[PDB]
Amino acid sequence: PMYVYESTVHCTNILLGLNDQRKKDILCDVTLIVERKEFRAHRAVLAACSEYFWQALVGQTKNDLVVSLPEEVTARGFGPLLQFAYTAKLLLSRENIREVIRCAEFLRMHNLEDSCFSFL
Amino acid sequence: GPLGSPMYVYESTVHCTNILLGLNDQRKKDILCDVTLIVERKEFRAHRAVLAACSEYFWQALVGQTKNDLVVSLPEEVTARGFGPLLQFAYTAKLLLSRENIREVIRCAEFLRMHNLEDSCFSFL
Repeated sequence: PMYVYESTVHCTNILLGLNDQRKKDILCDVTLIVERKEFRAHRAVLAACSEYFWQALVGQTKNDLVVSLPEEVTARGFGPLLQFAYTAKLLLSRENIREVIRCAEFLRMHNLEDSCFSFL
Repeated sequence: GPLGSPMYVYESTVHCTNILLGLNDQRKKDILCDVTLIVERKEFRAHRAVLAACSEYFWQALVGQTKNDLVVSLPEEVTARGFGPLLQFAYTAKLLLSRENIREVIRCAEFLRMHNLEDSCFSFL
């Protein structure tokens, strides 16, 4: 007979830990340059999220990997999307909602249109 | 200092699960992994960040490690029979055990100080 445990909190706790690492720049492995701003990340997390980042990061080897995103990607739209990849949460205002949606479109994140948003 | 009320919300209740599923897929394919674990002469590919996030032992072992190629030999306390199901728990949130391996696995979990097991019905003795 088998003993089974399925942790309901585990997946979310790991990502929380990954995000804490990102924020403190611990154990990251890529720097993304987006509109001249540097963003540290775990390539594996980004690739898990988007087929865009998979294609962009799978080949890579260079000791200190640095990847510049093209000009369609702005810092204002990207920051919240990087945060989302880790937290599963977006919380935007009128200043950035347009840019975030447009960025998500460029990065081919399928289900992030106007209609996915609710109000607090 | 945002402009406007940050009131437009989206929260995905599947996202995290989907990320760990992607990570586990990477592990099984050995694509986008970044560390080899040697446990009782057997190799396991993994992601150091993920290990450090699941385990206090791995956090302390790995936090300063910025090398690209990284191989980590675990001590004799860690056996393959004991570690197998824990690495699998780390990447799936699921732990399946039987009478045959429960002790060896629980003991290994204590050594590695694995997280997110306190809500399970396993005693740690």
